[PDB]
Amino acid sequence: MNPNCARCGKIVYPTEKVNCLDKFWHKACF
Ligand SMILES: [Zn+2]
Repeated sequence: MNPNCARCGKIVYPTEKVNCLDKFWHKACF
């Protein structure tokens, strides 16, 4: 039940918890 990127679709590992509004993305997916 891992957080998938709100843009690409892949799991956002705890390494790459991008801070948008309220959820998780990756670096280039911000
Ligand atoms: Zn992504």
